[PDB]
Amino acid sequence: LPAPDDTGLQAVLHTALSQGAPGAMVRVDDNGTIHQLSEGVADRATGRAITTTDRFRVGSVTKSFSAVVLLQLVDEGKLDLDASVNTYLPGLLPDDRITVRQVMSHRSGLYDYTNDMFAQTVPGFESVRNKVFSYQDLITLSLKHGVTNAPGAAYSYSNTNFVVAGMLIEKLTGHSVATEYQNRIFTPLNLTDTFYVHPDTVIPGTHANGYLTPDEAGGALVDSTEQTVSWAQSAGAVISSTQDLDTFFSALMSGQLMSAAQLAQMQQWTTVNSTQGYGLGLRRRDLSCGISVYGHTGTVQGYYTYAFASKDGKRSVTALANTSNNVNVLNTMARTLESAFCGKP
Ligand SMILES: C[C@@H](NC(=O)CCCC[C@H](NC(=O)C[NH3+])C(=O)[O-])C(=O)O
Repeated sequence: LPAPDDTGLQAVLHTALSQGAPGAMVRVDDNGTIHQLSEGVADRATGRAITTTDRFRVGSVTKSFSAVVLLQLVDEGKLDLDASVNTYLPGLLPDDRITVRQVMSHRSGLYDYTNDMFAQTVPGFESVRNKVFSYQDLITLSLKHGVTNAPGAAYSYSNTNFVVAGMLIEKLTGHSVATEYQNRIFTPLNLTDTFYVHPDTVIPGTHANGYLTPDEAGGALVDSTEQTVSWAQSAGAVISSTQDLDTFFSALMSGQLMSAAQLAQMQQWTTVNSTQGYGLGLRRRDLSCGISVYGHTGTVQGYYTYAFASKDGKRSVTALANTSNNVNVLNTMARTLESAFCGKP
């Protein structure tokens, strides 16, 4: 790989601040040599500086943790990716032909209930932030809508898919998703900054606060740090750090978290766009210099995450900006992957 470009990373973070991120940071684990940069504030009201050890909400990076648990259950003979969801969760979906593989790759057609919840950014956040939902509650909210396409037919990202994922984990194991994440992933990899505390609203330890950008241009930011994330759960509620997401995606890609067979299934790409694929709870992004990287993005209120590793896991990068609903910042933070994997122009 090219050398990571720290001057480029510095410029990405500085641009993100200029576009409304209170703080932005990145950590690269380059085959045992660390790069770490941060700019701005973890708490914009107290002025406390952001750092690469601050914990944060990783949003949809949680889908990869859910997918790893499910794929270990496939290795254990407890789950068949081509069986119907309703085989394990009887009566759950209106179509008994929607399969586990289709849910995990967003080809199921299930409508994403979060498009109803967040049609208005700040009112929607205020509506869900202190709610506790069951898994079934969120499925029922999706099922009020029809499906959007035939099973397996079309990629359509939907949080509903990884609500089904959490239901499958709990039904087939008899344990909570927190217990399964802890025993299968967090403890074996010693991810000491990684937690699943739903429905608790506190982020353990020193953390970046999240700042939700309102829909009104120029409007005051909303502190969105403390919320249940119950509207996402196994689709979005993990808390972690840049070092722990680097360790997780490096372990995944280097073959430490499941059989080779199941990692290959995880990397069967469905097209997302001309430079992106989606596997089983896993994203592929194709970078300008002809390198592809593997991992997941996250976007929970107040936090944008990118966590991606090279194909063999030897270089991993995690970047965080503590705002959301700010597409300038989201697009800018993606450039950390270019600087960290493609290096200087
Ligand atoms: C899938 C992933 N997150 C979401 O689905 C966030 C959707 C609302 C984000 C919100 N945007 C809006 O409210 C748009 N009106 C924002 O940018 O914070 C997860 O569950 O981890």
